[PDB]
Amino acid sequence: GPESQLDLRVQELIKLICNVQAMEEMMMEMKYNTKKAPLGKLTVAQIKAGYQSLKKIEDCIRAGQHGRALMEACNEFYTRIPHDFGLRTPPLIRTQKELSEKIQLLEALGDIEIAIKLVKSERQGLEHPLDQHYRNLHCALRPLDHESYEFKVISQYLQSTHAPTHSDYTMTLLDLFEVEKDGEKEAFREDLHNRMLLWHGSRMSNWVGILSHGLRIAPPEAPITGYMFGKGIYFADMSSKSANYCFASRLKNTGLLLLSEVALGQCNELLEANPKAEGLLQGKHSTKGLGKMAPSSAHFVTLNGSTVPLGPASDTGILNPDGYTLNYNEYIVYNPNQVRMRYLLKVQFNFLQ
Ligand SMILES: CNCc1ccc(-c2[nH]c3cc(F)cc4c3c2CCNC4=O)cc1
Repeated sequence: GPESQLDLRVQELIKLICNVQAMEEMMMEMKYNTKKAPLGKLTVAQIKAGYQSLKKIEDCIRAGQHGRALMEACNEFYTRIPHDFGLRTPPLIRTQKELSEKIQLLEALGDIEIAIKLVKSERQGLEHPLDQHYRNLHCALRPLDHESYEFKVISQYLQSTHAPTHSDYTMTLLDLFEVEKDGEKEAFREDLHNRMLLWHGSRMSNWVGILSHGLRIAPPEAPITGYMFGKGIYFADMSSKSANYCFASRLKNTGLLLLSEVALGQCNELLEANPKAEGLLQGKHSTKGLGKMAPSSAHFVTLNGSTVPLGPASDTGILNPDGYTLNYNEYIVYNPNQVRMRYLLKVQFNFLQ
């Protein structure tokens, strides 16, 4: 047929992120019943109806209801968002934690609905299908040389900010791409101080949606208690805190990890979870969940106007007297115009045992 005009490394990335069969397998792993509700029949309306049912579940949880009312709320959720629990009676979502853990399923379904729409796109024999998928992302992806300065600095950031408690794996950088998503530069809050190059990880199934639509905030219908610091976009300064969100496995041990310039401006610093954090900003530009360990000023470098908080991380002196303390920082912005995606890392996860 027509030959691909793409760099082979980009060809490889497209193949990885547009593989729908991998998306089915991953959703099967999350217990979504792809036989009852095939992924090619996912709609936005189904997913929003999903979020609405989770809101009804949140209502029950807030009321302390563990009986028929919660049974029916969960039944409604599981009808709209079919699960496979074997020969068990479907388990109730009884606590805020269980509820919060279910949001990721709806988020993956959202990004898969996007991915399937894109791969099923009309298509013209004029261009190789990889090239057609790439074009449809409206996101430039430029592979960098392993000998480049970029590759050296990012490799150093990846390694030096692998957190000591994320000891289950190491990471190897296999490939690196500069990212330029159409529209992101033009929207970006260049005016804001505290511009940092921060990590964001996600499941393999999500990247067509992320690269084509940008990082997005939860919809209005979603239950607020599902988000530790509210409906924003979350980032780490420690590579492995974000890489944990790739949910790589021993069998699927290749993931993608994103670095983005994040216009934090003035952070509202919090020790503890507060799903209503956004209403606390009062003029501030972002939320910072304070961790016990973080990169220090001493080791920082800049790349294209952004601070790269290279490690090693050291103790921040932070300790919550009145409860739980985050091990590592988290940063949350509540507008996509505080984000510019810059690098996409292809990372191999080297698991223990
Ligand atoms: C569990 N309720 C929904 C939810 C799911 C995931 C996250 C979350 N928190 C993070 C902190 C952080 F430093 C980095 C990341 C995240 C995420 C998911 C997005 N990816 C991150 O790397 C936030 C809320």
